[PDB]
Amino acid sequence: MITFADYFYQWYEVNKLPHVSESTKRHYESAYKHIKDHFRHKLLKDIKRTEYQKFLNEYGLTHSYETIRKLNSYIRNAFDDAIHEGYVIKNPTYKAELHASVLEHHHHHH
Repeated sequence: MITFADYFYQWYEVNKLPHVSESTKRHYESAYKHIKDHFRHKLLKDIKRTEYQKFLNEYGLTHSYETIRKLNSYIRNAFDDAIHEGYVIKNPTYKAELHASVLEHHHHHH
């Protein structure tokens, strides 16, 4: 059983790679770096939505909205592909909060 980190890279290289460019690679690979950071020996089918949320919060501190948004769609498709193939069963995308806290806009006025 493959981990979420290694699966993400594998899924990418096998599926999205021939359709994308190196400019796209660095997006996926940077995402993969944050993924492998948190989900090291974490199996693809064991991801809880609570920790997935925590992953996004941290990612939204280091990257812009467009970066975290596309990340979400990659992960969503990663589970969508895996579930299609009958490999994964838990999709933690329920709490896929795209909170780019770099630009978390509220009203800080007094």
